[PDB]
Amino acid sequence: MEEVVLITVPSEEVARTIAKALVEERLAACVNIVPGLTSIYRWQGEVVEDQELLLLVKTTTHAFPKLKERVKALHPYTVPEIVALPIAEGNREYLDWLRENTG
Amino acid sequence: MEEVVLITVPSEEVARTIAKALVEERLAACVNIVPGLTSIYRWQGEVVEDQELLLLVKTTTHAFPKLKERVKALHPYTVPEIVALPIAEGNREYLDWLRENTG
Amino acid sequence: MEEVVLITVPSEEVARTIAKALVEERLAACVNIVPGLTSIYRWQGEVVEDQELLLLVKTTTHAFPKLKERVKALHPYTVPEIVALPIAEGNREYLDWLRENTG
Ligand SMILES: [Cl-]
Ligand SMILES: [Cl-]
Ligand SMILES: [Cl-]
Ligand SMILES: [Cl-]
Ligand SMILES: [Cl-]
Ligand SMILES: [Cl-]
Ligand SMILES: [Cl-]
Ligand SMILES: [Cl-]
Ligand SMILES: [Cl-]
Ligand SMILES: [Cl-]
Ligand SMILES: [Cl-]
Ligand SMILES: [Cl-]
Ligand code: NA
Ligand code: NA
Ligand code: NA
Ligand code: NA
Ligand code: NA
Ligand code: NA
Repeated sequence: MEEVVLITVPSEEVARTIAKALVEERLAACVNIVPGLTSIYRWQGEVVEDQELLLLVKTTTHAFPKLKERVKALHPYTVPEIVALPIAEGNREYLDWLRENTG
Repeated sequence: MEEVVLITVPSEEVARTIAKALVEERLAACVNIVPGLTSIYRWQGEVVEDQELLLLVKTTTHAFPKLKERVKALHPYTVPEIVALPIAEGNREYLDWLRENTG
Repeated sequence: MEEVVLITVPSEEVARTIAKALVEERLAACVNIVPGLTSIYRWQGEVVEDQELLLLVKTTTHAFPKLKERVKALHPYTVPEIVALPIAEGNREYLDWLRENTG
């Protein structure tokens, strides 16, 4: 039920705006921003490159639907990367804090 | 059964101490330290920020209970982030090495 | 079915070569390169250290077998780290793009 959601963004500005918005709105309890990424992906049968930052979002499956909505709104690109990885287990007290602070 | 455990820490000092302790004690076969994170989380109905490093720990569900104990002991904060993500599949020889070196 | 595959490499050179090769060959739709990692692992009952970069690969279980083959070929080390984490859910349009561009 708890999840670590990955989202990449084009700038520190967007990274912080999204991280703050998600935590403020209780759609996530914690968000880690990892700067300096190089992203290589396919677009129109063409391999392109971009500079990005990674957001690691600690949330839940119940908040995810709302999280996607808020992210698509704040994110500048039409089809933003938003993928959730399941949390199999962890520090019990940490996960409780995670649920306790997510809506 | 094999897992990638995420742990964030406040300094390079703690990052290295925990990484070394886990590998030395065979509670993990490998630990990756990613520096330069910005963390934004909720605390007392207040969105706060911190500078951290991320540890990506390659371990197993059997070692996890012991890993949590050692991490809570070494980690300076009371409720440290310790979340395990399940490994669905991977390089067979790598995963064997992972189990072979984890207790 | 969709997965986020983690791979660590010894240099930016290898990181880019593998990222490009996987996307070009439609074995992945996107690859993120995170530089500056410190890796601590066990080798011959000895805890060693290395400088690496992390590749976060967006792919599928159907492409994984082929991905492993290509990675082992391009990667300079015999037993490279290749671990897949399952994607529980995500931006539907993003995941479709992911499958649509992976073979
Ligand atoms: Cl950056
Ligand atoms: Cl496309
Ligand atoms: Cl660049
Ligand atoms: Cl994106
Ligand atoms: Cl740092
Ligand atoms: Cl709190
Ligand atoms: Cl700062
Ligand atoms: Cl913490
Ligand atoms: Cl580097
Ligand atoms: Cl070994
Ligand atoms: Cl170094
Ligand atoms: Cl390796
Ligand atoms: Na991206
Ligand atoms: Na850009
Ligand atoms: Na943290
Ligand atoms: Na701090
Ligand atoms: Na490695
Ligand atoms: Na090296």
